[PDB]
Amino acid sequence: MISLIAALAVDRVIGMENAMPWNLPADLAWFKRNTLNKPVIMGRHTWESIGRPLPGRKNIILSSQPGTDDRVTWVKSVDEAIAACGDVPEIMVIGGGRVYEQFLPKAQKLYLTHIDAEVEGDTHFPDYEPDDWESVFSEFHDADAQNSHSYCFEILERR
Ligand SMILES: NC(=O)C1=CN([C@@H]2O[C@H](COP(=O)(O)OP(=O)(O)OC[C@H]3O[C@@H](n4cnc5c(N)ncnc54)[C@H](OP(=O)(O)O)[C@@H]3O)[C@@H](O)[C@H]2O)C=CC1
Ligand SMILES: CN(Cc1cnc2nc(N)nc(N)c2n1)c1ccc(C(=O)N[C@@H](CCC(=O)O)C(=O)O)cc1
Repeated sequence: MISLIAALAVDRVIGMENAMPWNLPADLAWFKRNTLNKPVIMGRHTWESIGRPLPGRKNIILSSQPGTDDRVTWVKSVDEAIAACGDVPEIMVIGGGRVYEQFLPKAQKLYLTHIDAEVEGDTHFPDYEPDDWESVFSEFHDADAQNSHSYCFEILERR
């Protein structure tokens, strides 16, 4: 199965200037929890933001150009990215916006972090029909000294 995992501020904002307009270590800990020991597919801009291989995950980077880090797997198309995951129970697609657009129609599950931040984005999560998805999990958290916004984890499954 293919899953997307993403963090969305108000109005579907996911990015601005190749960064995220928030700083939420709790969301990174949820991201780690839900991606560990699964292959992760990401776009080249996202890979450059991360800056190193994510431990405990096969890291698969989409780019039309030859790879520039021998520690990770580079692929030139959506089908090659999926093939590189081999036979696993769950492939995780971790961004950015261009990659989410391509994989959303193939996905059966969404792991969303809804961040209560009103911030400008240049990159937005794709729209999709809410009736197509069933919410199966929610977990609310208030802001705290390390996470300046409240946020709510949610998992949805395609109906
Ligand atoms: N809030 C969140 O959950 C997340 C937010 N983000 C944010 O998203 C933004 C980045 O998104 P975006 O700019 O869309 O970039 P992406 O990270 O999606 O990377 C885009 C690049 O990936 C490569 N690529 C994508 N699809 C294909 C394909 N089918 N075949 C070949 N190469 C492909 C291309 O690289 P090349 O140019 O080398 O061909 C393309 O330029 C940033 O603001 C980042 O912070 C990122 C991850 C998670
Ligand atoms: C830029 N980027 C992409 C990123 C960031 N937040 C996300 N948040 C969610 N919910 N979903 C994503 N796809 C997502 N992707 C990053 C940047 C750093 C780390 C990272 O350092 N993660 C550590 C965890 C650090 C911590 O646990 O507090 C890990 O091992 O996964 C992950 C993704």
